[PDB]
Amino acid sequence: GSSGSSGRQAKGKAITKKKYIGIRMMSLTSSKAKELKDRHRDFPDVISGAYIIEVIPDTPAEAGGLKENDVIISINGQSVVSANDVSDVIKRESTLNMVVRRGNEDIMITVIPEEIDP
Repeated sequence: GSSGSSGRQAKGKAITKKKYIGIRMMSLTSSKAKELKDRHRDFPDVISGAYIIEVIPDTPAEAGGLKENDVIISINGQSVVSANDVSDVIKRESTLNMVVRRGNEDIMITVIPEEIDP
């Protein structure tokens, strides 16, 4: 079930390259999270981070551990509070030491994002 229309990111111009791991996420809100839990018992005891809506297959993120309905609380030893922040570490650092909460504990997700042209 789609959420709506969102055709952001247009043909721009950059100098450096960007990494990719085939993953879709949406800006998590205090109101969205509070409802995500009550609506999804599977949801952890968190409400601040990057919410994964779908992880494209054949990607370094799908095999790493990042699964659908996930919430990143920290990456590379740095706590995140925005899906835009977790995406930065992808191009910032070569490795991706994410930490998502599964079941009732914290699990590390090592992903190797490849540097692709702009």
